[PDB]
Amino acid sequence: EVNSFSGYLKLTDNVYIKNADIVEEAKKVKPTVVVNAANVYLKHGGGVAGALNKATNNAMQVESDDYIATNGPLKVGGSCVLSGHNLAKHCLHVVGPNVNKGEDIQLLKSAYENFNQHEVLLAPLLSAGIFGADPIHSLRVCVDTVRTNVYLAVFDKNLYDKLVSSFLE
Ligand SMILES: CC(C)[C@H](Nc1ncnc2[nH]c(-c3cnc(N4CC(O)C4)nc3)cc12)c1ccc2c(c1)S(=O)(=O)CCC2
Repeated sequence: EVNSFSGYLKLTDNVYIKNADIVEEAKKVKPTVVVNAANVYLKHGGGVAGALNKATNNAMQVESDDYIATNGPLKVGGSCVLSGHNLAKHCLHVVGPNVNKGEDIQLLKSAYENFNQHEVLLAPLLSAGIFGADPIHSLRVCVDTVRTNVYLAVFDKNLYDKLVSSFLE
């Protein structure tokens, strides 16, 4: 079955959310697109990006280095489409702003706008965790910006509950 997402809560007509590890979701669902929470040089050193790269047994990092050699780094708010490897048909590498490193939070809208080139995506909550954005604000920008069908995997039950309660106010 194609894009067999299970156990998500529908927030709006095109945004769904689950308390889940994006890596485990990608292995089970094998979505058409999985979103990576990338940086501009596609160095998948830890967090979500490191976990997705490790699940490809480093094939994602080798492919990423070859893309950067030929094309140069991405811009903050930008993206590129590369292979999904064993996780998906394609991986959409999206660079959200890292507010802990001084990048502008307004670029989070540009980051989510990349999702609209793909009909169905499995994605993390951009710029959350160690990128420093307020995760409730990231969900609001997602809901207001994405018009295609997005399935958000948030690997923390405490944050999942706060996000759903924030949305349903
Ligand atoms: C908010 C937080 C709960 C969320 N975390 C996540 N959300 C969804 N799926 C996830 N899988 C993992 C994971 C991590 N490590 C291992 N590992 C196997 C072993 O080698 C370590 N496996 C899976 C974490 C994760 C989140 C969302 C966005 C961002 C971050 C974190 S970040 O990575 O801090 C910076 C980039 C933006």
